[PDB]
Amino acid sequence: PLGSNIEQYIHDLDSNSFELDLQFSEDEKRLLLEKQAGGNPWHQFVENNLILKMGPVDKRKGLFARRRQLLLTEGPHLYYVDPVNKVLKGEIPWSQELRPEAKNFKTFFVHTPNRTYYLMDPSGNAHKWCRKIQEVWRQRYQS
Repeated sequence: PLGSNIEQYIHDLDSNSFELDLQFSEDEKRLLLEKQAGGNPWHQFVENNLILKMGPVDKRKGLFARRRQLLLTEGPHLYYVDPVNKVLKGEIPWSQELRPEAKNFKTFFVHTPNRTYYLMDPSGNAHKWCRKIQEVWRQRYQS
C-alpha cells in the first residue's frame, strides 16, 4: 500500500544475507512473504515460512566442513541448504533446550540435546546469528 514501505523491517548484510526486525503485523507479514516468494532464491526450501534471517555458513562435521545457506524462519525452523546443487540438506531441530553460543565473531555453536552443530561465519557476524536465534528462542518459549 502507498506509504507501507515494507522494506523497513529488512536489514541486508550482503547479497545473500539479511535479517528482519520481528515486530511487524500479520498483514505486514503477508507482504513480506509475497516479497520473499517473488524474490528470494531460497523460498522453495522453507515450506512457505517467512525467512527471518539467512546467510552462508560453513558447517563443520568430521575433519572439514560444507558450505550451506542457513535459514532461520517462522515456526521456528533452521533449515540448511546446499547452495550449489540447490537442495535442502537438513534442519537444526528446535526445542526448548536449543541454545546458540558464540565462540568469537566467526565461530558459533547451536546446542541441541543429541547434537551440537558447529558453524563458521567468515563474515564475522556470528554474534548476529546468536542474537537473532536467541531472540526467536525467547519469542517461541517465553512471553
